[PDB]
Amino acid sequence: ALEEAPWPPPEGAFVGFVLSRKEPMWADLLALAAARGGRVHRAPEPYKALRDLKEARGLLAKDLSVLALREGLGLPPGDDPMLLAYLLDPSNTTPEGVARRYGGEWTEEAGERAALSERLFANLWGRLEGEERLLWLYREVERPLSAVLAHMEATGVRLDVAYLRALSLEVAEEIARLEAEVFRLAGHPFNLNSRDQLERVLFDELGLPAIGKTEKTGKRSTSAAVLEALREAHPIVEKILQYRELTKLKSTYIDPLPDLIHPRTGRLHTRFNQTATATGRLSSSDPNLQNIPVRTPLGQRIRRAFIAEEGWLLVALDYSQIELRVLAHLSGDENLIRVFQEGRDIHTETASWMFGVPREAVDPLMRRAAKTINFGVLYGMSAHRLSQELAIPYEEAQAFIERYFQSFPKVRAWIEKTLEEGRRRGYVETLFGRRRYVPDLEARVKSVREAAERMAFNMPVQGTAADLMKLAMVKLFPRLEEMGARMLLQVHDELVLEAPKERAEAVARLAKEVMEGVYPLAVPLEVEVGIGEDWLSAKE
DNA sequence: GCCACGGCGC
DNA sequence: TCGCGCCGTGGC
Ligand SMILES: [Mg+2]
Ligand SMILES: [Mg+2]
Repeated sequence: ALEEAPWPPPEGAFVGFVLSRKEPMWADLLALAAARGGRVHRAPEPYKALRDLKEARGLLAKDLSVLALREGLGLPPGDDPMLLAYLLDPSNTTPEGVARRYGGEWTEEAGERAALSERLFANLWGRLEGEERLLWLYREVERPLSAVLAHMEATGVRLDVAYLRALSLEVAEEIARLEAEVFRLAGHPFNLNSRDQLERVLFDELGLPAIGKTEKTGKRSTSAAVLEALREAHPIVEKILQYRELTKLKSTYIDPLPDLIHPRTGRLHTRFNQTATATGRLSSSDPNLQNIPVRTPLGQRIRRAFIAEEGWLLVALDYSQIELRVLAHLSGDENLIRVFQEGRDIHTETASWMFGVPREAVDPLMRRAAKTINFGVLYGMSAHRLSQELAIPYEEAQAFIERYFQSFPKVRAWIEKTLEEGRRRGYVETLFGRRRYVPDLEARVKSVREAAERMAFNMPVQGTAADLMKLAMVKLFPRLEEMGARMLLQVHDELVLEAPKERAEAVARLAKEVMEGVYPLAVPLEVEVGIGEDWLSAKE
């Protein structure tokens, strides 16, 4: 029968819990329960009952750990069947989906969530038997990383609220300028944020050619690609593109941020998820750091809003060209390995191979071509796309791509080898054995198959880079704790720390060493490090 | 409020 | 022709 016993539960019990909202730093803990041997213990008062647990063990353990940290408790996350499920198949991203797939039901009751957690753990543990690489990732990466991510989310980061107000005003003033010019050209006002109203203005009123159509609704598209053709010829088009860029930035990364400053901490608590992506990269939300513009002065001015506490400094560490380094390692291409061992400017050096010239004779446009292919090769960038990117003819783009593979032939071979592995086994894997299933390599529709192919050889590269970072995070954490420093943010191939100004230089030196030495590859791992009062200044 | 949707950032 | 999360729109 359904066994119940009073709170507190025995040691090693799985926990279940219900939040008032999904963000643990912002939620009330409504209910707390634990289960062992299928026997459920329900906490009369959940906040007091947290004190009784030595560990958060169960579904979404990291999230409960974040809320306990907020409350001044140290409840480190342990086993979590979500992490097992994600290793079995990274399409496993939510408790609901995991329950549906492997058994049971994700409900809204803490006791049931606790019992479910225990059953799923045993189930998924059994399904992993013999999978030694995935089990190594669980023990050395996923479980210990969950505790690091709890601390990052709970600690949060200070924002420069005066600066954000100044930036908001500047962007608002530019937006106002552009809409007035658009309304001047259209001869009347309308909602520039409405694609339906803009469609009418551009194509019916102004009579512009309508190239493409929308995916579902079957209307004339007003997308960037469709307007690109019209840009040079029609001023109103250019103004709309500028307008869209600024309003996207404002509404996503300027307007939301102060409301995310918690009343209790005086900090922004970015949420970090380790079971959200197909590749094994971490994701962030509230805000999504990954989608902050990387080019443009505007992306950079968002980062200036992120600041150190008074008396402290931010330390920013970035793995230079890590995906390309991983490609050199996985492919074993001797010439690409030479590019990295010569150890001068990587894109200049890549260009010298491609074009057959001494590095001194590589000009900035040749370098840009190499740099662009060094990014694009990783996912099969088309020659059409390269020709757009470089503003050169299609045939010349094709030639550049072939020049690249001629210099780096084992990269060409590795891509095909990886596709054969995917076709044979149904999955591809990273250096560490993180696995993604790739069923549509067999697809009949060429377009679907070719996207499947691109996802298939890109994942081992991105996923290896992801796990190198996560291992470094695991290794670095205890070394920072003992200096009074901490990790705050992770995005792309970058890690942002906060340290007291007196310890900042030593922390930079320690973190660089830990990151560069995390795992041996056929080429060196290189880390760029900078220190500053704000995140933009710490890029250096 | 819910949803699907276009559009765009990485 | 370069999947997913984000925003605002418009229908209900
Ligand atoms: Mg959509
Ligand atoms: Mg509405």
